[PDB]
Amino acid sequence: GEDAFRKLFRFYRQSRPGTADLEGVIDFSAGAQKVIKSQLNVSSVSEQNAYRAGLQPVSKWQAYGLKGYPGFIFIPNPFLPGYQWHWVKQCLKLYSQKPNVCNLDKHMSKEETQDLWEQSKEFLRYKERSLLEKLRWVTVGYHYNWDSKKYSADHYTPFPSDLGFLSEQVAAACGFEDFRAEAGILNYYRLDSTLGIHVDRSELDHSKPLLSFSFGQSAIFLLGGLQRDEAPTAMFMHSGDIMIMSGFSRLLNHAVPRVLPNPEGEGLPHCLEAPLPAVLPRDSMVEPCSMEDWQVCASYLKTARVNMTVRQVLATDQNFP
Ligand SMILES: O=C(O)CCC(=O)C(=O)O
Ligand SMILES: [Mn+2]
Repeated sequence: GEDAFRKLFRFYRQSRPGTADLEGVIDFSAGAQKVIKSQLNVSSVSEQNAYRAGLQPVSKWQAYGLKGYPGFIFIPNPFLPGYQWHWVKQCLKLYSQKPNVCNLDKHMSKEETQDLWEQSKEFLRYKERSLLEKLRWVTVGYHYNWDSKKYSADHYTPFPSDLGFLSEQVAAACGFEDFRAEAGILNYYRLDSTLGIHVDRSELDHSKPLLSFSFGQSAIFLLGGLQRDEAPTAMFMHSGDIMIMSGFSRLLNHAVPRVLPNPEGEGLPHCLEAPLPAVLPRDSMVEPCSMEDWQVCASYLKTARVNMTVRQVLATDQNFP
């Protein structure tokens, strides 16, 4: 298409890394015109409960916004060293299992899909195709119907309570105290994958914010207007980065035109080199990651991005209509 968004989506899909092509992409980790401050409520989440999600204390968090996009909040990586591996491990291993609908279910059964993890262990032994490599989305909580474009009181699997915990802290720190993680879409990217221009319009309550977690390889994110004519702003999303779309930003058109290969070759971003600590807190929502688990996760994220996206579908007591 020739309308501003599709033009730019096209440009960044076909962008060449390590050239002048990415000059206009904002990097929140490292421009100065558009990027602005954003206060987080620091006393909201305790130093102990941030510890339980694998997060730094909220006091340590950098948090930015954008000129022209009120309500858009961008953390950088808050996560403690190593703790990104638990969340990446859940998204591949636990969350994709059934119950809890993945994209492989349209043309396979519970027979074929049930040993996605064990198969990908077997790909470790075969040094020098797979189910994990075909996985593109998983839903949790209220399952989004891609065809109907609706949620339903019928189609739901209890939200993962550890992910619901991480969600609540991130929500509260951004000034969203009574946030209920009711619905989850997870997205899995190869280096050639893209997510098309869309608006996350089919939750019923548009007060409540949209949480967008990111892990592994970097991606470009286009955030645009209320209609697709308007040209978007490009920004990088790095491993561990978090994105709230709240207020005016909630119902904005956005996309991911590109996932990017590591600049220094193949291999992981530097932040993911640190492993999970052996000593984990007594009361934690994070669970020890085995040696084999880390190895599958590690080899996958060398050429993949995983995104988690946590939403509230119904107002605090808007029983399903
Ligand atoms: O992968 C991303 O960061 C985009 C996720 C998203 O917009 C969605 O799934 O609604
Ligand atoms: Mn979206």
